[PDB]
Amino acid sequence: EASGPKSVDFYQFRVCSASITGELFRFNLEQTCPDTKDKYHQEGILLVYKKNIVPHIFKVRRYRKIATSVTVYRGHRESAITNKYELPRPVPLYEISHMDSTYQCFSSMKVNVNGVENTFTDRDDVNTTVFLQPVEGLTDNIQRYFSQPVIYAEPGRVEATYRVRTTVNCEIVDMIARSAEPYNYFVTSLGDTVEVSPFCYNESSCSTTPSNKNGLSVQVVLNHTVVTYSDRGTSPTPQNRIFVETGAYTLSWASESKTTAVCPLALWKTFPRSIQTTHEDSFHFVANEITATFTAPLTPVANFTDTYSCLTSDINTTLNASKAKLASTHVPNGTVQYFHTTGGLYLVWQPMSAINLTDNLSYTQLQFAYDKLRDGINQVLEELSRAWCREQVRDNLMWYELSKINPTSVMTAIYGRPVSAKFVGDAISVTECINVDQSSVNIHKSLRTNSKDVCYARPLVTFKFLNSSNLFTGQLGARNEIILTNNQVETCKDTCEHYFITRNETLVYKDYAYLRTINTTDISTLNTFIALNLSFIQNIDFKAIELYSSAEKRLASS
Amino acid sequence: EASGPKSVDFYQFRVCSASITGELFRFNLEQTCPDTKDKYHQEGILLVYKKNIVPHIFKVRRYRKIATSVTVYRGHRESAITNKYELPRPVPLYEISHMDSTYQCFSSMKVNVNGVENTFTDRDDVNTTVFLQPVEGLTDNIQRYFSQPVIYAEPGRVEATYRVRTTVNCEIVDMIARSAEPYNYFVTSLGDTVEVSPFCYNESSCSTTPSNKNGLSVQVVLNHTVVTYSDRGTSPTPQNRIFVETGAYTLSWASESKTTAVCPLALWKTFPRSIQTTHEDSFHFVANEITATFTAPLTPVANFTDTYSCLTSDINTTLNASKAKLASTHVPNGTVQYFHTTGGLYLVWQPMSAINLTDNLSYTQLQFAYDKLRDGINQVLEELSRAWCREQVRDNLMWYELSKINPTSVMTAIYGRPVSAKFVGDAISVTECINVDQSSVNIHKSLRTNSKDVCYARPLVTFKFLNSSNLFTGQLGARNEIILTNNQVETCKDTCEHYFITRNETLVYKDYAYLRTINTTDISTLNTFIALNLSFIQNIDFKAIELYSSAEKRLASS
Amino acid sequence: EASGPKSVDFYQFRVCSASITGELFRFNLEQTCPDTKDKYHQEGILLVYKKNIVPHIFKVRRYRKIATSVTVYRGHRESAITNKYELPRPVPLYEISHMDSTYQCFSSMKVNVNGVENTFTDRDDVNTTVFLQPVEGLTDNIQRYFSQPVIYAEPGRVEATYRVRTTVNCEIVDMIARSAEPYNYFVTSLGDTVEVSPFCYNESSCSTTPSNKNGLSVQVVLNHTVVTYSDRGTSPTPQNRIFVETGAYTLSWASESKTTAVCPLALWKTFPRSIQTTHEDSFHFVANEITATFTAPLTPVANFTDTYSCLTSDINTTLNASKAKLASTHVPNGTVQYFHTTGGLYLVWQPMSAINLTDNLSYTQLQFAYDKLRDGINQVLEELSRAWCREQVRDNLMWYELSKINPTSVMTAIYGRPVSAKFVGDAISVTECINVDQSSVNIHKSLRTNSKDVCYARPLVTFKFLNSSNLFTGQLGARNEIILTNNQVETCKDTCEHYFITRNETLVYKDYAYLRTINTTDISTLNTFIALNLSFIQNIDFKAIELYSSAEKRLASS
Repeated sequence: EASGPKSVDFYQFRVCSASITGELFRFNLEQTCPDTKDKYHQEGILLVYKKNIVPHIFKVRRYRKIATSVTVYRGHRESAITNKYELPRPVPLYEISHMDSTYQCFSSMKVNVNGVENTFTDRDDVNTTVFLQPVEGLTDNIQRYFSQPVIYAEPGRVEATYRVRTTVNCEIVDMIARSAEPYNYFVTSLGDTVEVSPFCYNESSCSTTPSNKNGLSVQVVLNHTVVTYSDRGTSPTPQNRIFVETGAYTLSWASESKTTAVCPLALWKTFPRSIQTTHEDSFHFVANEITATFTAPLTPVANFTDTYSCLTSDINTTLNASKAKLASTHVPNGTVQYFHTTGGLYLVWQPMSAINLTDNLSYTQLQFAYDKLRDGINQVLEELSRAWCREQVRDNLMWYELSKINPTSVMTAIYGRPVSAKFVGDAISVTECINVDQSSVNIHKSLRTNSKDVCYARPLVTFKFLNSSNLFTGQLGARNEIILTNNQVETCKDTCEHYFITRNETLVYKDYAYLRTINTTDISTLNTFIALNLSFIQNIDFKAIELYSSAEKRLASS
Repeated sequence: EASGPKSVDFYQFRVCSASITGELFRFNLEQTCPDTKDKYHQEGILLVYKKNIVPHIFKVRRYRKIATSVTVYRGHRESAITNKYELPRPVPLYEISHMDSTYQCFSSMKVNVNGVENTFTDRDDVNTTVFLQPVEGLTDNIQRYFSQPVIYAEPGRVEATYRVRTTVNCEIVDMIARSAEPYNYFVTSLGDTVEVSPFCYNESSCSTTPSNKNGLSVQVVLNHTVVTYSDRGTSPTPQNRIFVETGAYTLSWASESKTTAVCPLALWKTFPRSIQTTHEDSFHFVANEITATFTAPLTPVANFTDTYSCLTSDINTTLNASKAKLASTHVPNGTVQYFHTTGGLYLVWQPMSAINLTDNLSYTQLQFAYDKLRDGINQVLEELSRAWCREQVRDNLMWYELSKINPTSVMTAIYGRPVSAKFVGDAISVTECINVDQSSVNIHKSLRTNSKDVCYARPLVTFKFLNSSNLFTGQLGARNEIILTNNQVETCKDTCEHYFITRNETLVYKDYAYLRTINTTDISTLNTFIALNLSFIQNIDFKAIELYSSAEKRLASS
Repeated sequence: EASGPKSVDFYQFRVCSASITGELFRFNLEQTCPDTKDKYHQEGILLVYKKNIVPHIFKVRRYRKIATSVTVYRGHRESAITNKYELPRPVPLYEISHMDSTYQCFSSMKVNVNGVENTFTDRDDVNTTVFLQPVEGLTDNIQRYFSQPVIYAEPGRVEATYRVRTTVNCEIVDMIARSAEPYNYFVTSLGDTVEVSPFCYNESSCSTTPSNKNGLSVQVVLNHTVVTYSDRGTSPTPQNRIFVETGAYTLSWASESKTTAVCPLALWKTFPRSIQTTHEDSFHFVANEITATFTAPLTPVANFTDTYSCLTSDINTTLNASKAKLASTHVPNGTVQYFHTTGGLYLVWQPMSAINLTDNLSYTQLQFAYDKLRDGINQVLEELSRAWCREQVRDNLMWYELSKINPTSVMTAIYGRPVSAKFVGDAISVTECINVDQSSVNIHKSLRTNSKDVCYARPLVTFKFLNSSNLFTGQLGARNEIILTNNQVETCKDTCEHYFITRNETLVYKDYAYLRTINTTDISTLNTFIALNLSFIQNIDFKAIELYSSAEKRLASS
């Protein structure tokens, strides 16, 4: 019979009506797609905790001994001729400053010098007692106490060279001291600076009963029992205290432990409603009250949050208050957890389940905006996909309905390669197609057959079965296809017009016979397209903007 | 007849050809959707106003009296043996400093002491007049004036103990003072600090003719008429002035009101082109020159912008200049308005209508980017929806065209539930379908009927009308459907092959009679689907980045 | 014949079956769309370079002469009665400080005074030599050297007025000095401030052999050969040095050029993998390790990066190391380039080609996020467009397949205006349509014709050919269309029902004749629509958030 290569494109004349049954195909009349289930999200109370920066504040008492002399008797009687060194000295502990601590009196006429011990006073006893008194000042936190505040005698009489009048003074000053986070040194309000740790001699090292230091003393007293009330003596508890003897003054302050006094964690904000969304390797806590999102590693890095013993007595109260407020429509679902974000902030998470009726913080806002946009885009894509699936199902149903007329057209539409088909029972049977000798083609110039009013609907063709020596007569179909049975006939009509398509050339029949071959493109080609004039997203550039120039910053000064 | 439950799925054999007319349906041949109208947006000139931080600057004049003594005559003749207290004193107002104000001379030999009034001088008159003079220095803003600048006599002769030579000095210093925003205290360039308000005795309280203060004087003089020109005397206006007598010096400066001198609002930028878009409860002003967007509440919070009386004379000029520049293609459309953003910046809005031919600022940039992305996405969605509507209209038209062959298939395609329909006149009439007894089914194993070449196209079936005792003969259709009229016949063909679908089982007829029952899935099922391999949007994490570490910040120091 | 206006809508009765051939149209059986080619992107090593802010650090040596006296013999024998001026003086260059530089001895008894040269000492020779020695202190960077450290003699014997004991001291202090970026002035660690440039007398101006300045000296010495080792004398190289003689002390430091010592560019980070994407007028370098993107102008603004001569010896090493590490799978492709971003950072770009197997930084993160979102959206749009093109091609094929039954319906579906078409061979010919006289219309109330069981399928109509005086008989079709040939007949059926449509009115035929005219809307209209319930993107507002309030900032203090 006829054999050869199988057709793969609509460019070579081919004929195929073989009765050999091929593959069997059926239309999938049942098709559907489901709807995704909503992914529920956990919620609960979220608390943040920024790093504290407020310095530690405590009160400190200072003692200082002042000795001054005036020598103004130049000529007959001069005034303010010259002044002495006025060197101040630390208060000695000969009486352990017990009288000063009593805030009642003190021993004047201090004796101390680098060369030899010499007593300086107003010509009185070496260990005379002078009653202290408070002096008012232009300060609400410096209750200075003065003894012998008036200037020296300064006789100003007729003296040859100068006078020798001099007095001594005892000074008790109350001030406030502040220390940084490391708590290794602190500076008082007056201005003095000392390089010792405020926390010592109480659950801390670098302090002992003997007095010894590099330029200091660092002496600790057990149950000092400071009266601490010069205006009205009282009976306070003998609290512990320490002393530091500098080169010119002595400072005293109560001893306290580093723990249970100051720890670096302060509450910033509380969000009664928050959403936690898991991810590949991190969490996401949403706080829409300030439009920010905090990310933390999946593992609860704060596995030992019991070291921060301070907050164990306040985070409980805040959580209790928040859950009491939210108890109307929410209940706890699990144990509390502590996380640690990359920015240095600590998060406290307490998941809650609904009850059935029956300055570097810009990246958080950026993350929030990105998450919102991504969620919106994903939801839109999901809806579009569902609509497309429904449309595809309907389209397939139409296709099946259309296939009931001629399966060959539908099969050639679905598969790019031309094929052939027939409705075996209720099942399409697909067979391949076979070409013929392209050179051996002959088309009659007249479609008018014998008799009358029975003219052929399509021109008759003759060809050879490829690699064979034989001739057959067929009728030209469509897309360069040959049909063995020539049953296409029609009644003759006056001024009949006909056109045919054959690859890049066309045939024209103004009458029952014509060969006005013209180009295929000469006839207009209609289009059925719904253009999608989509507009892409332009890409822009961002520029840094500074509110205040460097000139204004310099002009700010201090 | 036959009655029972109505079919709801393609799983039970059913037959329905009832002549009772049901509901009437017609194809909506006319369908269309409109295009949304563009929402025009207001535009106009927008000006921002940041909070001023530049400190107030004004000139201040200082007067001070200096008395010093030198006693160097130790042994035979010593030098620099000792110095006096050199205590400086404020300039007294015995002459009301009129001579000093004249910048011509001053009264030397000042007499003042805490004990008793003693006059110190170079052994001259108590009220002797000494002419002032200017002294050059290494400063471009300190025109210090000195009288008696040379050191004391210091005889250095043969004296037993020391000398008594001493002189006095009058000092006039011109300096510059700066004050913070509250204007409650200020510090001069020299270094002195005073806790009085720079604005006083002129539209301000805390100032009166009597001199009285807590450690100060705060004296006001009416029409002081300061010459203010030591190099060349002039005749200036008698401007008002005030004085403050400290413990060692006196400061003077001209009095000015708090208003009309310094107010905290400075212009930052001007945008001749901006867009205002309304929202649910806020406005949105777009400034694309710096890629930022400012949001303000809907209500014009700056309802009393007349309090800032300073800007009423400059915002008018800037607006006039901008509108003069833009008058080529724009004209004003409404009255000016003032807003107040959440960040603390003040906005000035002046809408303009086109003329017909015939450091915390990152959130603004974030808002700008979010708005741009949202607008682009919304526009894309609108275009997609319009294209989808056009496609749906065309699809409905194609469905109506297809319905002209057999309405039953189209109706069963549109409605999931199988139905029976027909073309009454030019309107489809749909009727419900009725099942039969599933158990009472019988299919003949041979489709070859009597005579020859008239074999049945489909096998004949027999069943009972559900809840009834009767038998009927029908022909099997498709999707388990029965047809009463058995007119499906065809010419007998040798080696005829047939297949049929019945729920999960199939029938095979290799000849005019066969019962090779096989599974339905044995035959391949072709697919007609255009997969939408959409790619979702991945979610990433942002990390904080610091340009300079804390070590570099510490190394910066001052 | 019949002529008049051409129909443009389905609202007027029209008839058109003209034999005149119109335009020729053919179905474009071949249609396809291509897939976009991936745009490859360059990659290579990217290095950033922030502006350096670390101040310059160098060592400085200071010399100072101190003279002090004590006069304490008041009464019989007093102590610390008074002190002298203790005026310090700069070390003179009588010996050019050669002995001090030798760190072995120095000439005591300095003679200097404003009045007349007087020698002060401990009653010794004017040019006596005293050996220097080092004194320990509480500092790890101040190796102070002291000569005559003990206090003056202070006889304290029985003297009438006072003593005259006095001593002099030579001080050599080693300190560290730091200077800002402009390098015009610097301040030492001790506290002294000098307004001279650290870089002078070596590839710099403002320095010369003669000593002259405004209050200073600025003297340069060639090959000073400072021993610089008091603990153990050595033999160092005679390096150059300079001196500055202040009013009380002299400072010395080694001279160095501004270049080759300190230049303001420090490496911040290195990214072995980066992507460069071109744009309209700028580049885009992606560094996903910190999620940031840097933008630079298209032109290599750093066209003269050879001025920064420091980095030419280190950027080469870093690039060599990075390319050695990446040589496993990458090789260089071009020459190095230098860019300059808008934020003030400098970028170094070195493109690399893969080898074939055979604190203001938020805007960068914002740009990165925007670019990622834009790329994702664009990719999604491209995929959607490709899927839509495939669907459109399939739809057009289905339309062509459907057109084989009746071209009139397909043509009227594609073109809104009704037309008339008829297949012409392979192609088709579509003509226009002509209306008739709307008033001249008559529809028979009975569709039952002569004989029996041959009743008309559609009612017969009679009308006039618009602007003409004639009558014709036709059959009503669909959408107000008239057909000349009345061949629509059917067998008579009992209880026949027929509804027909006509603009806004309908006809009902309960029997072979009826005129129950009712409204068209009375019959239900079925719909075939797949709703696209797209959800738009909500627009939100961002609010500025401050981590630490101003109160905490004030409490931080210093």
